[PDB]
Amino acid sequence: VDWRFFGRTEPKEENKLWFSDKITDAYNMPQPTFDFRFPAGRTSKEAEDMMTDMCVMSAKIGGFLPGSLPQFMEPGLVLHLGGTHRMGFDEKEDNCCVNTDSRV
Amino acid sequence: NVIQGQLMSVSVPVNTLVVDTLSPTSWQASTFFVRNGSNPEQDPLRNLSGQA
Amino acid sequence: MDIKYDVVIVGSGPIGCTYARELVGAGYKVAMFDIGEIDSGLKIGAHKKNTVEYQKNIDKFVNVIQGQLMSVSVPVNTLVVDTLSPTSWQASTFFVRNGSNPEQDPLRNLSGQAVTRVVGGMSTAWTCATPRFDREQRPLLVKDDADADDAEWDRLYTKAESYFQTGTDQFKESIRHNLVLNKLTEEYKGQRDFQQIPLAATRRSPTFVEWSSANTVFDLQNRPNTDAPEERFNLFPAVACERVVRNALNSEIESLHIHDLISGDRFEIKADVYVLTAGAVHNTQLLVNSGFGQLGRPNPANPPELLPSLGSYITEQSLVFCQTVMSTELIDSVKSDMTIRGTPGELTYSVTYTPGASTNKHPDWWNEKVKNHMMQHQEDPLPIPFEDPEPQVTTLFQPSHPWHTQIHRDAFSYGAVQQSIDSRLIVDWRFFGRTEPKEENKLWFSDKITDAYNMPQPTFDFRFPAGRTSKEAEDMMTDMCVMSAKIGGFLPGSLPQFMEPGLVLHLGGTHRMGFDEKEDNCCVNTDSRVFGFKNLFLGGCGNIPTAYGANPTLTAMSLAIKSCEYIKQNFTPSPFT
Amino acid sequence: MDIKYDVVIVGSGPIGCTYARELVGAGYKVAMFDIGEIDSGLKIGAHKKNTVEYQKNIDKFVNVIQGQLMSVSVPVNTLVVDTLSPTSWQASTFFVRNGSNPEQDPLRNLSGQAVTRVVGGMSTAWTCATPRFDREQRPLLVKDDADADDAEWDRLYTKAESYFQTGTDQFKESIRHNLVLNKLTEEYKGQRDFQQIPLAATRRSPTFVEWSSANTVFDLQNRPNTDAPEERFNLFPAVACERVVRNALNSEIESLHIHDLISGDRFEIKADVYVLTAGAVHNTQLLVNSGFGQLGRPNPANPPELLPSLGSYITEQSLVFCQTVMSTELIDSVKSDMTIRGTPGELTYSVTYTPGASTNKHPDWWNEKVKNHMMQHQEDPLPIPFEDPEPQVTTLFQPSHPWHTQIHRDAFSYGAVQQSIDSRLIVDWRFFGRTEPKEENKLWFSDKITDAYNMPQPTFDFRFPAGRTSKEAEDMMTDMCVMSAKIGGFLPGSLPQFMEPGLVLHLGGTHRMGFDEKEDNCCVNTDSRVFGFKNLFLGGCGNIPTAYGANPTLTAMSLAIKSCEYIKQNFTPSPFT
Ligand SMILES: Cc1cc2nc3c(=O)[nH]c(=O)nc-3n(C[C@H](O)[C@H](O)[C@H](O)COP(=O)(O)OP(=O)(O)OC[C@H]3O[C@@H](n4cnc5c(N)ncnc54)[C@H](O)[C@@H]3O)c2cc1C
Ligand SMILES: Cc1cc2nc3c(=O)[nH]c(=O)nc-3n(C[C@H](O)[C@H](O)[C@H](O)COP(=O)(O)OP(=O)(O)OC[C@H]3O[C@@H](n4cnc5c(N)ncnc54)[C@H](O)[C@@H]3O)c2cc1C
Ligand SMILES: OC[C@H]1O[C@@H](O)[C@H](F)[C@@H](O)[C@@H]1O
Ligand SMILES: OC[C@H]1O[C@@H](O)[C@H](F)[C@@H](O)[C@@H]1O
Ligand SMILES: OC[C@H]1O[C@@H](O)[C@H](F)[C@@H](O)[C@@H]1O
Repeated sequence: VDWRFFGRTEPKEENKLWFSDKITDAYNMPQPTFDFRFPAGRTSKEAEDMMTDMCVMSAKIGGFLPGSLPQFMEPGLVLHLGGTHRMGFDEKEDNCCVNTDSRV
Repeated sequence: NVIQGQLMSVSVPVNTLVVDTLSPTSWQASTFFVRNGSNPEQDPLRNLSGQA
Repeated sequence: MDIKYDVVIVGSGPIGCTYARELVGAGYKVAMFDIGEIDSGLKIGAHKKNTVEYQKNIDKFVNVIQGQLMSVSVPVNTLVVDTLSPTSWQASTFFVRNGSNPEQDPLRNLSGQAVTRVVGGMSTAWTCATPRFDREQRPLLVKDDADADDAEWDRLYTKAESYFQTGTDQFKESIRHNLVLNKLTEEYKGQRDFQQIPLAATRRSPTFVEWSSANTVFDLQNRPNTDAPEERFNLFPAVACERVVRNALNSEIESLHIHDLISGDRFEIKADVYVLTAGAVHNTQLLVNSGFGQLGRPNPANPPELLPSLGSYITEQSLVFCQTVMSTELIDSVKSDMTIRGTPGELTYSVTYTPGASTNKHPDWWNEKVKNHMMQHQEDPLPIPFEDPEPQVTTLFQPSHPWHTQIHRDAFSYGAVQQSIDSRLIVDWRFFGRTEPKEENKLWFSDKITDAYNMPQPTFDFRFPAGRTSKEAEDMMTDMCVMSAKIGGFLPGSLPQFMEPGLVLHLGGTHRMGFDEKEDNCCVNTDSRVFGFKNLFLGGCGNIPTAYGANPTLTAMSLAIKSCEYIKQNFTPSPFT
Repeated sequence: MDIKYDVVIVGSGPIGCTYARELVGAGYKVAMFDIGEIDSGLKIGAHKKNTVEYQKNIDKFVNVIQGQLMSVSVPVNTLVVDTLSPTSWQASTFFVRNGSNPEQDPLRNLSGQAVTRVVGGMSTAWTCATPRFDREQRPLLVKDDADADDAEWDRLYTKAESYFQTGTDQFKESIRHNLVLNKLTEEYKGQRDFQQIPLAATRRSPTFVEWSSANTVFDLQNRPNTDAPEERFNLFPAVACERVVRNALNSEIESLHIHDLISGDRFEIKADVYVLTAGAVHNTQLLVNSGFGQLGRPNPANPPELLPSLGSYITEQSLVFCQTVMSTELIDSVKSDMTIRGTPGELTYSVTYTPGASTNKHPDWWNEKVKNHMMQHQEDPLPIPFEDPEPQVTTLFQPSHPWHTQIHRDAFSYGAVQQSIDSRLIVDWRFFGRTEPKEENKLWFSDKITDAYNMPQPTFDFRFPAGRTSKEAEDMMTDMCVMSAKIGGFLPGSLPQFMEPGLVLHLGGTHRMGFDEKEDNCCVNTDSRVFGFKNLFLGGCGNIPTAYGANPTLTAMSLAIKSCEYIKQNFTPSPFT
């Protein structure tokens, strides 16, 4: 049986996806560049509590399969990226790019 | 394999792995230069390396 | 080499040395044979980790361990190599090669079980953890009287602790030790107690710990000598002991048959008292080779005439392991009492504290080390001193957490990627389970295959017993996962895992103790005397008949001390001539 | 411990032991210091492979080797670990961690270089191959007189060979050795000669070889003693020699500064004659720490006052490696002479040979071994006896194949899948290239970073020179692929490959010899005396100034012998009062 637990990550202004003004990608578009770390505080404590939860809960079904021991996956492997063009009610107050009808 | 075959990494930092068992005749780098589509903007310690 | 001694001891490990210390000290004329050789420097049988080089390069010591551990039973290899050149010679079958044991069922093995053959035995490389067993783990020495059983154990353990130089204070001022200790104390307040692992060791300076060994128990120097002019002892390395010779009545041992490995000659040695301390595996091998028990695949249709419990009820502990990288919170806590002003490398960088202030979370000795490290190494991003010793923390076995624990650092071979992580961050976690003795779990010896010393090949038939053993092993894994997350997350490459069976090397019960041979299914009595034989004694973890999770050597030494009390009351040392 | 000797020697490896053997024997009062400790049993500085246990479990010896090899220069680690828990403390930069050397360019390293600190030095673990250099590889000891040069090198090598007990006969009756040696002799008939590797070793029994070491050269016991009542010698282990003190005129050494690692005491030792034999790396370190050469990153705009060539022109050999799995054709050839009646295991099975017949491809000693093996082990599918010794074959360096070669078995750690292949089938191949001395190839010492003993941290700036060295190294790889294929295909897991630079441990040239300091860009003369200094000598492969492929230790020892002749002719022993 596979176990995958997914943690939520607090939106922080310093976590960014930006694009190079020199380097380009395979389609000649500005090369994407991340500046990301899991925020300290809640996101991090909950990630490690989630790991422990997986360890505890999985043991009710059976022990770990050698070669697939409990581990955090490489950042972004999960492909659940959000917030890159985020929604809110007020551009300034809610630090956002689109409104609730998703219009820029 | 199908999944892997279509997931193209978003940002791969410059590679700094040392290969020091090339034959003496092979051409060899004096620096870790921008090679193989890697992104020199990317700090390898602040990446989403698994993003594709 | 004389032909006749008062006492012969097979094996120069810490248990053989306990018998030596006690019997040499009482005036007996003693010889000790070891199949292995002197190679620990001028201190014979001493701990190999005590060189200045290994105390400066502690991770290299893993190689010393691996270099002297030889696998007990390796099943026939069935790995397929199908990329040989067409010209190379290729097998049509998986035949017996490379010393593999075709008796061995690969799914019922202790594949990690291994033995050492060097003077000092495994004590030249061991980790030195010597906890006492509580009652739950401990064999009875006195029946129907728990207070007297308690008192007898206390007396024997106290003496064994003096022989090993056990203490709990050699790491008392390590920052990392106290950081983990204090955190776990707080997290489990009112639920579990934490302390230093009792270690057989003496600190000689801030960067040097003299680890104890066989040598600490008995220095293994031939006697008489200048410091012991009245004592008699001879050590004979590179002598494989092969058989103790039974009289026809099975009531006495008549001699010991040896094979001098250097001359290649075989001889007999006579003694009044024969003590076997060759370890849990080779004691059993020697006995089986001498006609005790049953040679060959065990067969209930044909139960052995002598010691039918020999090589049955064997126990080996389950062991789970991981490493962690210290949490940001804990690391930050290390410098919580500091006032930090300016920036590193600049003239105005200032790290100070107030010695003695009530609000300080740490003692002055800790703060001063932290201040000095941060001021003298402004380029380093960690507040822990470079030379800060290892943590050595434990919460001892209890009914609500029936496993032994070690939260510590021992020598380790880190992969290149792991070496990317500063070692000051890394903590090892090892939790040890107890294993119920079960008649079906067996160490037996082949009647056909022999080992590298031409002796019957050891073969295991082992699985962790269903029921309590298995349940607690899995619960133990969970507990390690929960407890370790309080200190930091897992180090990639050292994720929580069970270790290969027997890698832990805490094998017991192979020649087990009890009050009554039949009723307690055992091979020796509480004096360690083999049932029916006046003059044959067994020492070592093989005597231990219980399910235990704590490290067993200190308990085995305690039984050896008790055995020696019996010997001293029942045999007379020859006159000194 | 006096503080006045006739001769002090730094280092107890085989080269220091050569100075000791010569000078103790000639009547000088000798002290030797070694930063490491005694750890080969009662024979001080003896080969650690000479225990019965290692010769029964030879592949375990790899751990002994690894356990005492400490990497000289490890660059800062930039491996990314991005699967830590979010709670774990994490670096923003690849900071200087874990004893790494921030001076070290990771792309201009000898990452494989290592040192050993034990009494006996690397000779407690070495492979014992001692070939002579031919002229093309050898430094000149006599100018403009080829025959006189040859005679001098003959006399020195013959003496060195006696000290090491070098022989070419210890494997003469191995079936595997002869199988490979005869095949390669045939294949290269008229083209190359093959022979046994010259080995410093004496066979004691069909299953035991006593490998030579420092102890062979000089037993390292304190003198006077019963067997040497007129000799004077003291060995002091665990003493870090740190500097030799120059007089103001730079014409004489005045003392040796030491640091006793056990007491912590720091003294000055006085002698008539100072000999440095701490190895190619640590001789250079000691010299640089004493004010010779230049400390810190090479700056050719500030050339050093003393020994400007010190630490330049370093040479390390290219090493290529594979293993092979013996061909079907060769294995079948082993039993070429046998008549095989019937079926293995079945009742009438016979393997027989006619002794001394003339169609027989093999000698009677071979056929008899093969016969008894096939008859006694009918379940085994190979004709080679189980206890048959390793192959030990070489074709020595020549202009047309200017590499040293060893086609043999030394201790190896086989992967699980490799252990699937029967070891009787496996042969190691190691071919060793010669490297041109080039001024830009350097060993230098940091003026800021220090090693584990608080000495200036060694840093390499090395690449294999373009031109002949690189072309030959690649030619050499091809040659190994071509020749190995005559014996069998590559063992998966041990495919042809260049080893990490410096792993070979044949570093030379660090304090190189020549006739004239300036013209020959060297540090010592042919008496191994440091230019300008009356009483300081260096010994070791650091003296060798040439490009050589063969293993260098016998050549270094020959140079040390010559050096001692100068000493005997120039310094008078103290009266033994
Ligand atoms: C890496 C490691 C770490 C360990 N850590 C701990 C720990 O922290 N705490 C703990 O309690 N225990 C630990 N141990 C286990 C502990 O070392 C053993 O329990 C202890 O050494 C047993 O002592 P012994 O005298 O019975 O047997 P050994 O130490 O095994 O000695 C047996 C001796 O008999 C000799 N011998 C074998 N066959 C023959 C023969 N036929 N003829 C003559 N002589 C023979 C052997 O050479 C050996 O010297 C560790 C072991 C290892 C290797
Ligand atoms: C596994 C291996 C296999 C090898 N096989 C071969 C082979 O087959 N043939 C061959 O020719 N060579 C071989 N060698 C290389 C050979 O062992 C060395 O060439 C030889 O040992 C060098 O001799 P030495 O006396 O100059 O230096 P070493 O043997 O290096 O001894 C130098 C000594 O100085 C001591 N020392 C270091 N620093 C200090 C200090 N500051 N103060 C006091 N003492 C110090 C060290 O402890 C050491 O004992 C092998 C080496 C290795 C390790
Ligand atoms: O590998 C990460 C993925 O694995 C699956 O189990 C999920 F359903 C996904 O949401 C996710 O993209
Ligand atoms: O590798 C298993 C070993 O590891 C240590 O940490 C222990 F203290 C031992 O008692 C044990 O034998
Ligand atoms: O691993 C490198 C070593 O391997 C052996 O085969 C050699 F004989 C040595 O000269 C050498 O130092």
